[PDB]
Amino acid sequence: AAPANAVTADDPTAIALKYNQDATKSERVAAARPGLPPEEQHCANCQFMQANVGEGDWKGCQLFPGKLINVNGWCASWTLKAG
Ligand code: SF4
Repeated sequence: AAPANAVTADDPTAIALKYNQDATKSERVAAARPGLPPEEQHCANCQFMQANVGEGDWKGCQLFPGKLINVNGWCASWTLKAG
């Protein structure tokens, strides 16, 4: 059960960015974003994930202010995490 402020799939930013809460159900292979082989990409290894927002598997994303993503998710703005 998702948190009350989870990003929903038909949010227009979720549509534009092809966000999915489950990276295995995402377009990561198609997008081929640089930094890691596509099958390795998910929110937890993305620079925009906020480790200090949310709890557990439901964490912040700088691109979805006020909402929570799933650490196991993905979107087309996936960017290799610096830390
Ligand atoms: S920008 Fe990064 S943390 Fe935010 S939803 Fe996309 S892949 Fe996940």
